[PDB]
Amino acid sequence: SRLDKSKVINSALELLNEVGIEGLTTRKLAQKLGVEQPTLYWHVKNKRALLDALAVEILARHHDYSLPAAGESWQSFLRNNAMSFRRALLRYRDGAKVHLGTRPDEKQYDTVETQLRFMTENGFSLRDGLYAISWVSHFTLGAVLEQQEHTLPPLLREALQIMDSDDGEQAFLHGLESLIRGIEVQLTALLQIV
Amino acid sequence: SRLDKSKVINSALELLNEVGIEGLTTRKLAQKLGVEQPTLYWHVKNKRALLDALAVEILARHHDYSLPAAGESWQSFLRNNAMSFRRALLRYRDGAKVHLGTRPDEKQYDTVETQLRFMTENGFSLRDGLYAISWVSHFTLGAVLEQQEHTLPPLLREALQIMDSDDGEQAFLHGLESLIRGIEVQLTALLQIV
Ligand SMILES: [Cl-]
Ligand SMILES: [Cl-]
Repeated sequence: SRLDKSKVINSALELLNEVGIEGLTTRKLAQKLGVEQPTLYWHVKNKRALLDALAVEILARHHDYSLPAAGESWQSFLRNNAMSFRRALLRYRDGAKVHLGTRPDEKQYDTVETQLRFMTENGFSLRDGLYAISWVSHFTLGAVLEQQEHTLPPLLREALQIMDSDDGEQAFLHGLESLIRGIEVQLTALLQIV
Repeated sequence: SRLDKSKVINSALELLNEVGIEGLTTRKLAQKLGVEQPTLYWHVKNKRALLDALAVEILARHHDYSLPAAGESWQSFLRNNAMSFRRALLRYRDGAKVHLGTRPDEKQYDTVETQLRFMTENGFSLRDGLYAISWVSHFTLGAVLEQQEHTLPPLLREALQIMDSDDGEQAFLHGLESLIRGIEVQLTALLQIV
């Protein structure tokens, strides 16, 4: 049963959705592919290897806003990128955990390099351009991991009603906007005292 | 060998540091406590139960800045709280993952209720006071999970030198300051167009 790299990964992504990050094993993947374990091992040595491949493909398939447009503002870049990252992570079960668990890839540095060039051309130091992107990343990952994880007193109750209703999109977008404005302030200040 | 709730949890925290969140099992905890598995089961029914207990204790022991001081500014509250949360999570291996994986506790709502009362007294709606605290939380969790997880092109290189050197404290504190300023802007705007 076809053991092309593409086909292994695809069967693995399907499996990820059935069983989650814990449950997913090479033993279960071979059963799925209709193939003996030593035959799969020839192709995929371990779970670590499999997960790395998965982490790269999820972004390859869904993370479509990774490079800025022509003449785009840094603010809009960071907003579109984070929106894109977020939906790429929400696409598969435990998707955020798959991303957390893997060292970055030899395309992810090339794309991040254009991203960081873009930031330095817009007034960001380099450490600062790196930080700004890290922070948006951290914020988005944290927001997704709590959304993907989770399926008394009066005030907590009373503000619940937007905890449910919306999936987390409004809360996420409000906070992303807050974070980008804060990074603006620091940037434009240069520094007089801010 | 003493099976007090306190003593079980403490042995579990030690074990958490040895084996991490995956490795930790009830079977391994019983071996540690010098006790047969059915004897442990009387006290702790499953891993889910154990992890819940651990998640609450880590914050009970280390999260010391969970309530504002007398006359404290909302900004300073959010900054001290997040600093405190962060160090509480960095204290045990996979500490951030233990927190992610558990529904909140019947003290965590009472303390969050005072926190949210505090925010509404400082001009925050309620949904907004809740969001502000959620976002700081998300940012801190994301920052910690990437620090606890992780133990080519020219610009990426050249800004690495503060990736190492510091542990993540400077980056974290710069971004927390950015995020709080952004939340200020939105708050003080009320809204004229911001
Ligand atoms: Cl075939
Ligand atoms: Cl004893």
